[PDB]
Amino acid sequence: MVTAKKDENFSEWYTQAIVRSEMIEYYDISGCYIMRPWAFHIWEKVQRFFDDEIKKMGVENSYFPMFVSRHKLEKEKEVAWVTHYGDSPLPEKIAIRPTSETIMYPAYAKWIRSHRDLPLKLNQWCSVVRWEFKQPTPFLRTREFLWQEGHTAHATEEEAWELVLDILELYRRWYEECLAVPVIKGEKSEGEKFAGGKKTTTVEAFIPENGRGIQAATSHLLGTNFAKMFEIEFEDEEGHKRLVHQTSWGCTTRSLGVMIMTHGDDKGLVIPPRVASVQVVIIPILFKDENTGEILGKCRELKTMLEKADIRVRIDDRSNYTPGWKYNHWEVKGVPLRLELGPKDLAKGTARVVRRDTGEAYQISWADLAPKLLELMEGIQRSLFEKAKARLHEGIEKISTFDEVMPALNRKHLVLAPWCEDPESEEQIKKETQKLSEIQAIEAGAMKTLCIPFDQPPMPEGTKCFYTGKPAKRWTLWGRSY
Amino acid sequence: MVTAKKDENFSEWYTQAIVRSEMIEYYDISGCYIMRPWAFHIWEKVQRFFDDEIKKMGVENSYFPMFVSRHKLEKEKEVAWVTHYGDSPLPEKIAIRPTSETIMYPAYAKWIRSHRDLPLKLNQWCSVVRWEFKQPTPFLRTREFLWQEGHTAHATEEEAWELVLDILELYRRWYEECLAVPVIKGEKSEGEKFAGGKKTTTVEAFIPENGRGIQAATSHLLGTNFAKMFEIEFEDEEGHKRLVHQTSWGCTTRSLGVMIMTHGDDKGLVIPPRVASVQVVIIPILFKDENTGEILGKCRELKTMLEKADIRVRIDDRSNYTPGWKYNHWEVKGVPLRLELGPKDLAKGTARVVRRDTGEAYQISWADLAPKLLELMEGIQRSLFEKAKARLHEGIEKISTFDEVMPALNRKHLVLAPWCEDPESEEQIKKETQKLSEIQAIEAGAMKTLCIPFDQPPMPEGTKCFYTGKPAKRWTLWGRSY
Ligand SMILES: Cc1cc(N2CC[C@@](CO)(C3CC3)C2=O)cc(C(=O)NCc2cc(F)cc(-c3cnn(C)c3)c2)n1
Ligand SMILES: Cc1cc(N2CC[C@@](CO)(C3CC3)C2=O)cc(C(=O)NCc2cc(F)cc(-c3cnn(C)c3)c2)n1
Ligand code: PRO
Ligand code: PRO
Ligand SMILES: O=S([O-])[O-]
Ligand SMILES: O=S([O-])[O-]
Ligand SMILES: [Cl-]
Ligand SMILES: [Cl-]
Ligand SMILES: [Cl-]
Ligand SMILES: [Cl-]
Ligand SMILES: [Cl-]
Ligand SMILES: [Cl-]
Ligand SMILES: [Cl-]
Ligand SMILES: [Cl-]
Ligand SMILES: [Cl-]
Ligand SMILES: [Cl-]
Ligand SMILES: [Cl-]
Ligand SMILES: [Cl-]
Ligand SMILES: [Cl-]
Ligand SMILES: [Cl-]
Ligand SMILES: [Cl-]
Ligand SMILES: [Cl-]
Ligand SMILES: [Cl-]
Ligand SMILES: [Cl-]
Ligand SMILES: [Cl-]
Ligand SMILES: [Cl-]
Ligand SMILES: [Cl-]
Ligand SMILES: [Cl-]
Ligand code: NA
Ligand code: NA
Repeated sequence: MVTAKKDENFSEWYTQAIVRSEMIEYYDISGCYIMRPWAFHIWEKVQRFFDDEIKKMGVENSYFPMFVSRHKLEKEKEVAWVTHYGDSPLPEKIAIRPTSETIMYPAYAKWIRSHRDLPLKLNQWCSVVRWEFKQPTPFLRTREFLWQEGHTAHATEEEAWELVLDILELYRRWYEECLAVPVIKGEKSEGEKFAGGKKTTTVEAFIPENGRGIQAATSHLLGTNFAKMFEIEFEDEEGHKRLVHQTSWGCTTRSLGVMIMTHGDDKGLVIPPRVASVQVVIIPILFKDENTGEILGKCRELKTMLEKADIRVRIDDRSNYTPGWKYNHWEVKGVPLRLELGPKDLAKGTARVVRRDTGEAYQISWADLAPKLLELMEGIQRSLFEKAKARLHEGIEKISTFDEVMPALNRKHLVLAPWCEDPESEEQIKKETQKLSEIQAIEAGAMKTLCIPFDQPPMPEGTKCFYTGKPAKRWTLWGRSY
Repeated sequence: MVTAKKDENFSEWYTQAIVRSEMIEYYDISGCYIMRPWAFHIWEKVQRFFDDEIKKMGVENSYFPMFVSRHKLEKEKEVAWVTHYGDSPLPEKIAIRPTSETIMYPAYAKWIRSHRDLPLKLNQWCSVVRWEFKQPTPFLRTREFLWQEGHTAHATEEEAWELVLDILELYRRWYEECLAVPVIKGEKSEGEKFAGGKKTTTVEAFIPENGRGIQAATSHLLGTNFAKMFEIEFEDEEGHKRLVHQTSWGCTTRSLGVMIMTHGDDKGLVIPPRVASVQVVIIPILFKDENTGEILGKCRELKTMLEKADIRVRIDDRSNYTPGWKYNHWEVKGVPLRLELGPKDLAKGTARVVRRDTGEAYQISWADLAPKLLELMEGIQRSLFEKAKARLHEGIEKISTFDEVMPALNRKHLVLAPWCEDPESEEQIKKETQKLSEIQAIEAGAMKTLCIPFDQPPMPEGTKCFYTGKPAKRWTLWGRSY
């Protein structure tokens, strides 16, 4: 049973919800967590979705080593260094991948010779290690995390860019379609883009309870920069060697954290039906003074009937726990639909169904069960999305000048402001908002750009930048961030 | 095009077959290889097979960290040690997992409380690192390898043992059913079993060209030994705490290497149809003086028709390569069936189909194509298995005394001998066969137990051990090994 309230101590609530639902286990090496099956099933589901999608684009899976030489890694210049095999020292220390550009792109340079070798599209599912000495957050910021990283190479910048955008659309569907989390597509500022890339696009999500934006996933136009560092060139049909144009793109188990925080409530997790490993839990009522065999046999029949409609069903027929215990047990784990069946329902040929998001209950004839539940699941999914979408739009203030920033941040909101996109102005804004935040804390940090949204509201003609007074260039989404 | 002959220089042949088919790429850190998509597709296929199978047994996937503390790892006492994060030294060095017993079993000890928590069945797909200073072999012996490792805990030894055996049967199907490689189920000797386990079972495969057995996969009865080291105990319904009985079991991309060596020929790879990512390659003949649009449209029709029968088809319609080039290109990559379509076939409403294993050609009406190809693929699969099975049984000599050992080993054969199973005798046999091998080499190493087969031939009553003269206990399979 969860006891911390989501709107009071968000940290403790989140810890309780992910521990008591058996999603996370702690580990003696700080910054790493055990991902138990209840969470891993959701990861498997979104991984299957995305893997199918990119296979339709011709992307193929592969596996590159987890180690990279100091030489290949410093060819492009929080990295963990292997230095010893038990007793023996290594002749040269090797790094564990924080990302695989420097591991893969030498191979790319060998494999790409002609324009007929392009496009080259590879992906891998693995973990990477980014070893920060700061305190971790389960799912959101961990020292090891599972991800996928795709890396493509094209004959033209425009083809590479169209791919960047197609992948960003897949990430939007990953979050919005599967996880029911609303996100904002945008471009990262020059100061925040991937090191060595040309243009970094992102989908951004929002955590209302602490007011923070989080980078949900990233799709980079690398252009020819990595091609120059690794000499990845192809021949046209005329014989002139030309640099390939590259992309890389990544998304991680951070997505699970974002789903939990988005949909959970004071009773615990709420899993969108499209990724719940158990969509319907069947709880028979098991009075001592009843035909228990009949009740359980009807539960098995209903399970078969629902699974023919591709509904994922579990029966909890344990005699040693009361139905109230089971109600709370599966609410904590976030199963979206609970189906109750006792002697009265049997005599009436109906079932009682309770939805996890609102607690609304329905009485459904057995004949109508599968089509009704299907409808109900799509209604839960959509409702989880729309409410989250509402909380997103309520969390964003459109402003015009800088003294509107601090009030908006004290309301745990993001700000959408006309910006000149000068990089020096961004670092000045970060340091001033941090100092203003510290001074406020004394009476009881920093705001950064999150993204330059693709969906730009109207820009009146003479509009000026909210911090420098110079001509505004575009609306930019700022806030505190993970 | 492959140029080394499989029966002459096996090493060079194997290197050519896996490089020229685009399965492997080399890497600047010795002992690690890049797994390119042509190989990774096969890994994905066998992973899907095994994952589905163990999900039917109630095993669930998870993910534990790749790091383990020195303390937890030396709790049970080729390990790579992380000692630094860039500049900063680690307070205590951490190891990269060579296996995950010491990572997972503390969590098990926390999670298991009551008999109602058992059985606990977890699996993970990841890589591990076993850092030997010896020279690697692609797929077979690498310093990093992808695998799966499953770890279960049960209330009784007999339940754990039945699980060990069920998994070993899945490994037999992994090799024999999917990869068409024949294997021998057996028990490992006391000297060769998993450190700290009670009984190690294995499936063993055989490489005729060098005479070597290889441990294809492993399923361990751990018993209560790890339960004692990690204090994993459960309460019965009476309240007495009792040690759980455990298993662990593993299988790796070594399986791909074994498939390559088993089925390949002088032209390159031969991929069993059940794991070929391309089962049928359609090669249109494209004379300049023909209706090319018609020919290609019929190839697309045939592709659609075959894929409705769940056949995996690729069309190679590249105009810049001759059909002879394409024939060799897809033979090298081991596609099992090639389908040729030109103007004459079109006018006759037939197609020409050539099978990769024997080169036999067929003329098939379009209407019969899908059922005929299905039949053909099952005939290739079975034939690849049966011939490999024949080469296995020809590679094993049943012997009765020790001076039959060296002749049998010089024929690149394994030996099946009555053994007393004394462990000291095994190490004596290893050292004597090694010395005999070295002395023979001078005129131009060691034989170990491979397994004690489940399928025991008859044991005449007074039979004596082939090395010590004492009463034989069981027939044991010995040979040189990887
Ligand atoms: C799960 C995850 C995802 C991503 N990222 C980054 C890339 C991206 C973005 O979309 C996606 C792959 C492309 C993503 O998901 C980055 C990290 C991460 O930086 N981990 C290290 C770490 C450990 C730690 F204990 C503490 C902190 C820490 C504490 N305070 N601060 C400011 C940091 C950081 N972790
Ligand atoms: C792919 C793979 C599989 C397995 N194993 C072991 C377990 C098993 C068996 O079934 C399965 C998981 C349970 C399996 O597949 C073990 C290795 C391995 O020992 N790697 C290290 C290494 C690297 C290296 F460069 C050279 C050598 C080397 C050279 N000479 N010698 C005598 C060794 C060894 N590698
Ligand atoms: O780490 C990143 O952000 C990029 C995208 C995935 C691979 N490298
Ligand atoms: O390494 C091994 O042999 C066992 C089985 C997989 C996990 N540990
Ligand atoms: O465990 S998988 O996602 O690499
Ligand atoms: O790449 S997967 O097999 O962990
Ligand atoms: Cl938090
Ligand atoms: Cl999987
Ligand atoms: Cl652009
Ligand atoms: Cl949507
Ligand atoms: Cl970034
Ligand atoms: Cl249950
Ligand atoms: Cl209760
Ligand atoms: Cl009821
Ligand atoms: Cl509720
Ligand atoms: Cl755009
Ligand atoms: Cl917006
Ligand atoms: Cl070899
Ligand atoms: Cl996959
Ligand atoms: Cl036994
Ligand atoms: Cl078989
Ligand atoms: Cl072993
Ligand atoms: Cl092709
Ligand atoms: Cl040729
Ligand atoms: Cl022909
Ligand atoms: Cl042939
Ligand atoms: Cl047995
Ligand atoms: Cl045998
Ligand atoms: Na303006
Ligand atoms: Na005997």
